[PDB]
Amino acid sequence: IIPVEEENPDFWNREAAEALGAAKKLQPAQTAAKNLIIFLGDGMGVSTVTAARILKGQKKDKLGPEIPLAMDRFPYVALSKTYNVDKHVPDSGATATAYLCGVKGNFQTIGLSAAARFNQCNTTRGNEVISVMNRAKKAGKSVGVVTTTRVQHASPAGTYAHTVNRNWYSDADVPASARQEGCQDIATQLISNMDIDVILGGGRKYMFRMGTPDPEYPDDYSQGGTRLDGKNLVQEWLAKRQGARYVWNRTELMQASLDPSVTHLMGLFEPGDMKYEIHRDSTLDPSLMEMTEAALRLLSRNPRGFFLFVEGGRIDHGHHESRAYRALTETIMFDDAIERAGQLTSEEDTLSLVTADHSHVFSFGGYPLRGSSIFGLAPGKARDRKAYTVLLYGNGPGYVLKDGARPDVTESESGSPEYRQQSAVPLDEETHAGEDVAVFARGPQAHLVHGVQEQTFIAHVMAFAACLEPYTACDLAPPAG
Amino acid sequence: IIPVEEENPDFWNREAAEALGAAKKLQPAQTAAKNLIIFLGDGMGVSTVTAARILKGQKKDKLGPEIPLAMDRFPYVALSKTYNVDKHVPDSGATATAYLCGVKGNFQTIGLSAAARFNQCNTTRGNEVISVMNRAKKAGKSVGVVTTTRVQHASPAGTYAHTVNRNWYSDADVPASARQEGCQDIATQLISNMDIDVILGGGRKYMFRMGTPDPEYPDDYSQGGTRLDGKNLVQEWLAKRQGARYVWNRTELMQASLDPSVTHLMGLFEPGDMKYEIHRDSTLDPSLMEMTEAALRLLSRNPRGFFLFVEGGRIDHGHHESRAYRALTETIMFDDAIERAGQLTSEEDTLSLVTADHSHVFSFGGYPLRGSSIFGLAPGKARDRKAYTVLLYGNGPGYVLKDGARPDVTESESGSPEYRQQSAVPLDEETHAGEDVAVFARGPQAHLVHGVQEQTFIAHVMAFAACLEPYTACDLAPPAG
Ligand SMILES: *[C@@H]1O[C@H](CO)[C@@H](O[C@@H]2O[C@H](CO)[C@@H](O)[C@H](O)[C@H]2NC(C)=O)[C@H](O)[C@H]1NC(C)=O
Ligand SMILES: *[C@@H]1O[C@H](CO)[C@@H](O[C@@H]2O[C@H](CO)[C@@H](O)[C@H](O)[C@H]2NC(C)=O)[C@H](O)[C@H]1NC(C)=O
Ligand SMILES: *[C@@H]1O[C@H](CO)[C@@H](O[C@@H]2O[C@H](CO)[C@@H](O)[C@H](O)[C@H]2NC(C)=O)[C@H](O)[C@H]1NC(C)=O
Ligand SMILES: *[C@@H]1O[C@H](CO)[C@@H](O[C@@H]2O[C@H](CO)[C@@H](O)[C@H](O)[C@H]2NC(C)=O)[C@H](O)[C@H]1NC(C)=O
Ligand SMILES: N[C@@H](Cc1ccccc1)C(=O)O
Ligand SMILES: N[C@@H](Cc1ccccc1)C(=O)O
Ligand SMILES: N[C@@H](Cc1ccccc1)C(=O)O
Ligand SMILES: N[C@@H](Cc1ccccc1)C(=O)O
Ligand SMILES: [Ca+2]
Ligand SMILES: [Ca+2]
Ligand SMILES: [Mg+2]
Ligand SMILES: [Mg+2]
Ligand SMILES: [Zn+2]
Ligand SMILES: [Zn+2]
Ligand SMILES: [Zn+2]
Ligand SMILES: [Zn+2]
Repeated sequence: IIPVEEENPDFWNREAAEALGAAKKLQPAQTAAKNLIIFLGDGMGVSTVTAARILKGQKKDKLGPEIPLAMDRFPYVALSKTYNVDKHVPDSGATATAYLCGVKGNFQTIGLSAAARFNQCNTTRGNEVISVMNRAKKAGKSVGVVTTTRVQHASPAGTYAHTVNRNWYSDADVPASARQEGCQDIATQLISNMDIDVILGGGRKYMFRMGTPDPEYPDDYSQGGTRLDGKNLVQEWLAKRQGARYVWNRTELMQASLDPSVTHLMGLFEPGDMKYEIHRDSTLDPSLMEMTEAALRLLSRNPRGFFLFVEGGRIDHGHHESRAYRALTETIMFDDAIERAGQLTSEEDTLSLVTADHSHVFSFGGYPLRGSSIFGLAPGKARDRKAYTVLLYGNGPGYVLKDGARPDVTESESGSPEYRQQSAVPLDEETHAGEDVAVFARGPQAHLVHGVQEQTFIAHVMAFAACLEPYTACDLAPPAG
Repeated sequence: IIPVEEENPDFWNREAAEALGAAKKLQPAQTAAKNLIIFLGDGMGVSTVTAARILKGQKKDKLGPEIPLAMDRFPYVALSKTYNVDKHVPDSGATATAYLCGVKGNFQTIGLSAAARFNQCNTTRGNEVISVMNRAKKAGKSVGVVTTTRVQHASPAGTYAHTVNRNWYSDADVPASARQEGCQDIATQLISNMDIDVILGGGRKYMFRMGTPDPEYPDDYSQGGTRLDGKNLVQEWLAKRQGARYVWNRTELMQASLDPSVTHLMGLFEPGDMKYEIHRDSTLDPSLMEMTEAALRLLSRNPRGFFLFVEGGRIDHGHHESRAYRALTETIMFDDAIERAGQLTSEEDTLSLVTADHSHVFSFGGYPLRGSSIFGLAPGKARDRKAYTVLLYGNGPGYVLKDGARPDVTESESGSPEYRQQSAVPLDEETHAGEDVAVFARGPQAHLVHGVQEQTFIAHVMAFAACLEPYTACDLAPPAG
């Protein structure tokens, strides 16, 4: 459909005049960032952003593409080059090293320079690269890690961990030789490497000894503790800190976040990754936005400021399943968390960056009409006389042949939360994609986020803005009130 | 392969430190743009840019992704929302209206507000929106249109034409009713709507009466004149202007561009679109870079400045064929033209924008090793036990079933200039994609290109920078020397 107001050139001329006015008003800060937030949309490439924008727009009863996401309102944009040192199409671990530690690494390692080698424990030491979050903590800031994945998953692990193998969630995953060589599982590193004030996400199971029933699924043994060393890492973490609280459900999280005596909060809401938002039990589990707010309640108390990592972690997972419905709904929730954080913080003293670790082979094509559902069929039949969807994947588990032929698809099928968009090539999991991703920035020194940059720039501009190592001689004035 | 220098964190820290230094040195101009250049990569979405960067890097014997394209060096980047008023996934005509005239339009129309309707001549009048190029000419600037497509193709036509049907190249294409209603074919509009100092690209055939042999293919009747009105539009254009020259080959173009007495130059190098660079006859046909230089030689003479449109027009065509080899080699040539223009102009007085009209359902995935060919196979077999390529398309003519199965592919096959990457859905032509495209900007007022903008912003920032209508009260100082 053609919106009538848009048929008039004045509509476009006014909008552009306003955009020019806003552009002209942008001025760089001469002051440091008190607070740092990185919002990481895992797998949230440019095609994901646009498709999510359209979906979000339509959920708000608009046509879609004209409605800004919260991230779209950020004044500064750059393109970020995501290649890992060893692979053009990266993984989450080595990209986390880039955007969290400011150094590129090798595929499937975390918090290590590219001198380290995947799954070779004996290449670890000397190659640890320290995250901006770690540097923020050393400088006296409170720090928080919030994600819809396991808190031991590759992205959040980038803020605290150093490992040659992102798969080493608990000691059960670490080969005996690596255990003897002292390569700690990620769950251990979570509680041991550094003090983290707020830890929120999934990954209960890695914290408890094998045979420990999960509190939420005591009748599903597969959800229980994984640990072989008999340690209760939650208990160990709590014992180290007065005012520390552990929560496994939403209501306790709420309670803890409002409690002045709670100085450290660990909230682990599922045994593994958290449920997709569309599957979330809102009585038991906090949304990403809620976890973000909980974190900010505690982190904001520190007069020295905070560093916060917030991950839309299952955007990535939706794309891997080639279920764009899941990828895009996760993206919207992620954008909602960005919006919520912007309400709770000031751009006068908070540098906020939104980015992705990398993209996916997700495309938005055909020639759909304005206002049509992002999950709909492209107008017109394909050359095999069957329908096709506007959303497609280059590869992944949506590839199907029924009776030797590409299956037809209906609008009813294509719109289902379980629908897998078709691909060119069958794979159990759709792949990441290697094209540049966006960086959106606002707050002190956000104007430094510009042009086309290496992904490592994300970490460096954040360290610079808050005058953290290696930029303690940042030459910035104190954060604005 | 892992480049040794990149294994050291210092490599990344130094690079980022330098990037921060460069970012900090950026300062907005207080002065106007004397010259305006828009480089339009037709179909050149973010995945195209990255894949082209890698290819270009490797052509220069580097690993690929670490080597900047000329466009990558532009300091200011924004995301541009490409939706047409009536379609989420746009065409070249209505996007041209946006980035050339600053108003969004309906799919397959050119230079018209969205009050007009595709293929309805009687909805034209009153809906004409004037291009920045036209406004530049009114302000006394010289103006140039350079493209590897027909100069009457949708993108270049955006600079001068107003039509409800981009397919109306010559009067032969215009239905009798539209001809009677005075809807001029694009070739006519090219010579009649406005004075254009330099016109370079394809589209000879639309200028000459049916039965006129093409000068380059006199023995191929299909390449001859198309016109039904008996007009020689080249002769008409020449007759209107003293110092006007028409050329149909490279050597005459060279000659004309160096000739002080040549004030107007029309160079039409093929009957229709120009050959892909990989097929170009370098004795008969100028590359895009050469056409760009020729144009700049003439345009730069005017003390009031110039507006120049330069299009990498067949990037788009390569993707439609699902021949990434063609899309990417066109992209490199386009980037070479950008580089060449930057050598011949000063960013002190020239605002240059590089953008795309829209993207394609082109993806770069699998998990290829650093330094591997962009046209190679993804490591590892697909679920059907056959190989697949790192480059894929969501849809398009690369979809194949041999003996009811997806064909296997070899590196030799996949690397061929004729190879069509596989897709999920067979279509005669692969489709455009609707995700945001990049805008790169440098020169006076380039800092205004930021954040996420409507595609119309491109036209408006250019008009603003050169103090053209509607921004004659730009309040900028005269262009810097
Ligand atoms: C990391 O450990 C591996 C042990 O697997 C070492 O690899 C061995 O190196 C020796 C000498 O080069 C070879 O003869 C063995 O065959 C290798 N073992 C295996 C099973 O791969 C490697 O040297 C160690 N790296 C470091 C940095 O100490
Ligand atoms: C959220 O977690 C809290 C803390 O574990 C749960 O509270 C416990 O619930 C059991 C069963 O009702 C009681 O016997 C304990 O006394 C409670 N402990 C505390 C500290 O209150 C609470 O039930 C959980 N919420 C849900 C919906 O399961
Ligand atoms: C453009 O021309 C078309 C002629 O095709 C006009 O459409 C006609 O309008 C009348 C009255 O609405 C209908 O009864 C006819 O059936 C239409 N003709 C056809 C064949 O479509 C249209 O009105 C014109 N638009 C403008 C702006 O004048
Ligand atoms: C490029 O175009 C020029 C101009 O049309 C061609 O020059 C003509 O060539 C014919 C055949 O040799 C001569 O008889 C004419 O005298 C030439 N005209 C002029 C004005 O020089 C030239 O041949 C073309 N180049 C190529 C390679 O075809
Ligand atoms: N990122 C995906 C799968 C993956 C495999 C290999 C490398 C990178 C990613 C996941 O963990 O859900
Ligand atoms: N923003 C959250 C607040 C919250 C914080 C902590 C736990 C739960 C909820 C909400 O909408 O509910
Ligand atoms: N842009 C393509 C095909 C196309 C068809 C319909 C709409 C837009 C584009 C071309 O002209 O080569
Ligand atoms: N840059 C062009 C110069 C040129 C201008 C005009 C015509 C032909 C060539 C070249 O490399 O040849
Ligand atoms: Ca739960
Ligand atoms: Ca030729
Ligand atoms: Mg992640
Ligand atoms: Mg074009
Ligand atoms: Zn990821
Ligand atoms: Zn992933
Ligand atoms: Zn196009
Ligand atoms: Zn096209």
